[PDB]
This record gives sequence, C-alpha cells and structure tokens, in this order.
Amino acid sequence: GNVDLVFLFDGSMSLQPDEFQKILDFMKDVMKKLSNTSYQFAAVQFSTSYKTEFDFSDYVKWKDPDALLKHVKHMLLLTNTFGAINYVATEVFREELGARPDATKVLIIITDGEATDSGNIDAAKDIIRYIIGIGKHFQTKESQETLHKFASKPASEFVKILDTFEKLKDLFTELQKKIYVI
Ligand SMILES: CNC(=O)c1ccc(-n2nc(-c3ccc(C(=O)NCCCN)cc3)c3ccccc32)cc1
Ligand SMILES: [Mg+2]
Repeated sequence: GNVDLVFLFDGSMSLQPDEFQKILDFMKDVMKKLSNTSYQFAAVQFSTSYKTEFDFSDYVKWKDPDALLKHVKHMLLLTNTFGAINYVATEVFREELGARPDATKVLIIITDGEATDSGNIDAAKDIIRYIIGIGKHFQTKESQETLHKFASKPASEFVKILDTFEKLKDLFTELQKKIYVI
C-alpha cells in the first residue's frame, strides 16, 4: 500500500509573504507527521507556470521537509490551475522522477483564488484529489463551487474552504485525527 502524494501549491501575486509561508508550513507539517511511512512526496508550485520544487526521488534522498522547501521562490503571478493539475499528472507522477508504479496517487491542491485558465483535468482523474481554498477570494458560495471540478467526489469530502490562512493549523489538527495504523 504505497502512497505517492503531491502538494500542488498556489504561488500567485495575491499571496502575502506570511500567507505563502503558512501554505509551506502546512505542507511541512503533513510530511513530518508521515515521515518513515509508505508515503513519499513531491511538491509543485503553480502560478502562471509550474515548478517541481522537489520530486519523489528528492524526498527519498533527503527525507527532510525543511531542507526540501528551503529554496522555494514565490512566483507572484496568476493562477493557472487547470494547466497545473495537468502538469502534475503528466510531468510529476513519473517513474523517472521516483514515482512508484501502482502506488495510490494523491494530490493536495492549495489555492487562494479562482483559476485564471480553463479546459479539463481528465489526465489527472485517477488521482485522489483534495483542494484547499483559502481566504477572501472564496467568500461567496459561487466561488467555492468553482473548486469542485478539480477535486474528487463528493465535494463535501474533498473540498476544504478555509476563511483564513491561520485555519491551516486547525485543518492539520483535524487531518491528524484520521491517522491510523492499519
Ligand atoms: C490515500 N489517502 C490519503 O493518503 C489521504 C487521505 C486524506 C487526506 N486528507 N484528509 C483531510 C481531512 C479529513 C477529515 C477532516 C475532518 O474530519 N474535519 C472535521 C471538521 C469538524 N469541525 C479534515 C481533514 C485533508 C485535508 C486536506 C488535504 C488532505 C486531507 C490526505 C491524504
Ligand atoms: Mg491568488
């Protein structure tokens, strides 16, 4: 039961330095909690374009979330979520980059705005997809609904709407209550 998990994180211009860091901290928190397990990780920043900040092979080598994310540079551009999810599916979940054949694939998408592009995420549909939408851009129910298409079903399970970046701590608290030895 191997799990290959990718964090796909928003690096758009809307994000303040502390908000961007809170996103990184949440990613680190999850990885640290799941150290020395069947989980292996990759992280991809997305804005207008995409950057694999570290891949699965990097994670195996270092096993240190602080070191792996120490040299991330905030892109400060747009929010091309469709393109980003497609990039993960076709350019990140790859054996060449340390992905394990037949592993359970998981995506955690973290964003603070509506997608600035369009299309489909068919290429990523076999990945278990969570999306975390954070902050004032997701005030309306309408804006929150736009995230449903990116996530696995039902949205009640896979879509998390947080009013503040501080709430990432509370989300991590909740997530950990779902951790079991099987
Ligand atoms: C193979 N699958 C996996 O490895 C795998 C499976 C699940 C996840 N999860 N799980 C959560 C989660 C689940 C439940 C609750 C909750 O019960 N809240 C109650 C609120 C009461 N006021 C809160 C958060 C989550 C959130 C963001 C991203 C990924 C997440 C990650 C990886
Ligand atoms: Mg934004």
